[PDB]
Amino acid sequence: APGDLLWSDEFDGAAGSAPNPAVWNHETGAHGWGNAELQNYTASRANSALDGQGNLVITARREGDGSYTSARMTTQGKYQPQYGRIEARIQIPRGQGIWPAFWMLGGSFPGTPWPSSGEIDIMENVGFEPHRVHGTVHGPGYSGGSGITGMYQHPQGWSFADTFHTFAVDWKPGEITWFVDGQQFHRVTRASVGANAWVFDQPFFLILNVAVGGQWPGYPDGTTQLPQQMKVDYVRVYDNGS
Ligand SMILES: [Ca+2]
Repeated sequence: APGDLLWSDEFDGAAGSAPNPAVWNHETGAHGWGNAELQNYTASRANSALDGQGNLVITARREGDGSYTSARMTTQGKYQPQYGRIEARIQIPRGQGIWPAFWMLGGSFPGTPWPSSGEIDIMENVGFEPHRVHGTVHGPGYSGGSGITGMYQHPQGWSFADTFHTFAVDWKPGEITWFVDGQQFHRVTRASVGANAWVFDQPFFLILNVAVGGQWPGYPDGTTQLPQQMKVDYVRVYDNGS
């Protein structure tokens, strides 16, 4: 039935546990991420672990050698949904240069290169916009600066980093609609990509990360307070009649 929970990671477990490897991969390294990002993604529990309170915590840190570490976790090859309401409940980090995201890449990536394999950004935030999040799709002929994007601001001039909020896409054949705290803020359909190919009617895998630095967010400054935590209470996929 519509609204049935089809799949989830609720991040149950004791404080200091690793994320479940049957669900998540850790991407690693400080190269190739594009966007002039600074962070070195690691598989260390210093950058991703459960908190014992039912949350995944991804932590961006500055190391003694001046490098920044964080985590970038994906479900590639482990869980690849096609359609559904894809929702995470997240308390995002804050501060200049911090760039948290919950997003998806097409299952055919990288054999089908980006952006032909598709990318759906469910939530992105940049530190200089504590009251805003963005949702975007990238596809062939509509990618990068030409990604089809929308923005949601607030609540009541408040910072998203203050507490948990929900971020979702209601994803069906030929349509994606974005919701923050159950409120619509963006929508894209086969009809809005012009004469370009629609690449979203296929399985995608899920990604959670916190970047440090980038062309969009800019870079840490003297006000940036590290370490910063992104806390994720759950990632869920609900039946939506697809
Ligand atoms: Ca939980």
